[PDB]
Amino acid sequence: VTAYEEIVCQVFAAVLDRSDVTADADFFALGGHSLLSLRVVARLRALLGVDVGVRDLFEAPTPAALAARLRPAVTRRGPDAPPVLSHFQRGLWLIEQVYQTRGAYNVPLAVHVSDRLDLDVLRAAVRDLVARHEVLRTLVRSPDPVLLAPEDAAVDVAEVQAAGPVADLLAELTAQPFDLATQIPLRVRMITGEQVDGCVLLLVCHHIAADEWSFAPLLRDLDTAYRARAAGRAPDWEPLPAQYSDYAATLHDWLGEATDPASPLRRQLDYWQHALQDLPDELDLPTDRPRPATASHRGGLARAELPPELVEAVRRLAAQHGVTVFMVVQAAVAVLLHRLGAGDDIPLGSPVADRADEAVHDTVGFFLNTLVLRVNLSGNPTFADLLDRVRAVDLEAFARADAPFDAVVDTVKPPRAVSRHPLFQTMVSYQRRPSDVDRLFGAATRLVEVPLDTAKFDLEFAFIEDGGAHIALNYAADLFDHDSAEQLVARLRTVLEHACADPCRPVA
Repeated sequence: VTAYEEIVCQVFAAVLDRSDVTADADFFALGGHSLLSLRVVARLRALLGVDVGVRDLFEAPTPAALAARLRPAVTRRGPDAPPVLSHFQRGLWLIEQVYQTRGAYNVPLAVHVSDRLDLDVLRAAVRDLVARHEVLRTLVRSPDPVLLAPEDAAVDVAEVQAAGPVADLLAELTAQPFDLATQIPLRVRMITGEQVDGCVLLLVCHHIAADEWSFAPLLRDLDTAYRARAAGRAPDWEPLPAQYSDYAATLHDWLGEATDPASPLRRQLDYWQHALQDLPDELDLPTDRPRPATASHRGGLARAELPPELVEAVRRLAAQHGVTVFMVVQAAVAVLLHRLGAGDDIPLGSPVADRADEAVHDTVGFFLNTLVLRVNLSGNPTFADLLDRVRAVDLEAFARADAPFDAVVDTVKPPRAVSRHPLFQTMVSYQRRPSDVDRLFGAATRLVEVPLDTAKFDLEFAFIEDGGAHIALNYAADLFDHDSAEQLVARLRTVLEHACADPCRPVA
């Protein structure tokens, strides 16, 4: 869970009075010592409500380490070990089989590059990337993993010439489906054209092989392999501390079986069964059309730019109430739907990354569980009151983040409908794009956002830091017109504006 990491950072930075704290910054290197250690432990005790001590600080002086301190370490299995599908990957494979997603779970990463890359060097570099990360050459067959050896994994790398505008082309290449029984879950396109200075490099991953936290290692490693291959040599790499299958086997073994009352799995599922009791089938939201018989997963994206002024105010509001920025955005989305008539009980899906282990904290794979964060707005709370409720709900949730969402759906046994995502139809996420990707491949580079043509849910609000920030509302076109979505995302910024200005007013 990344929210512990970010709260620890928030606390280091306040007590050391330093704006430069990062997940890997040593408390003592930053100018901390025994005396100041007591102020960190105090503040963490009040915020996280968990028994933290100077012990934990001493043993774990980096926010990442400290966060993970709050289950066996991943063990690198042998060279002859077979691949293991995590249950996260089984859930992704399942949603595709049962709900027919048509590209919606393809994840794009597009980089503008000031030079036209060399396609044969690029192809060599993508083979190295795939050779290094086993998840990128694991097929899935009706569900059984099949690990291609590096020799048999035919990477898909090609140049595409843009006649029409580039951004719509990006969204098109992104939506093209994978057949995971026969194709590796990675597609690479270099887009060139008379309207394109250099090229745009598009990586498309099937979600089964990559979450958004994989962008940094993907680009790091591709850049390394590209520059080595352009000099005629293999990249100089120390093997990965763990392959995704290593993580999956460790996670499966620690979770145990749902029939074992002392297993983490059954214990977490019992929590969720009580926590999701009497859940609404769906929120009463303002759609333009009724929910159709089958979901098309067609969608659009409405962006709400945020003035750096508001970005800074939101950060301050979060720090002053001891919450993460994500919890502010989640509170505000709950308010927004509340004001639209959804009621007092707002279930919001939210992805949580299981990347605490240092062996996988920075590696390519899918590590996101999906949690239902049940926000209660009863009794005319102020926004500050709501931030306290949200913090309490989230921390309770983050402590049971390992029960796979499909097992929670099975435990809760909600009314099902192929056109409606179960247990929640609105998701809230906070995302941070990679830093230091401005001079990749020996060129000048910048990430380019891809305008999605698909959607996963009724609504997905994402607070996206570029690494300034913006809000992206990915909406189901079946349900909403684009202008209705532009209005919703504008109204979310208004809720945030008002919350920074006066958090003490009621949310009604």
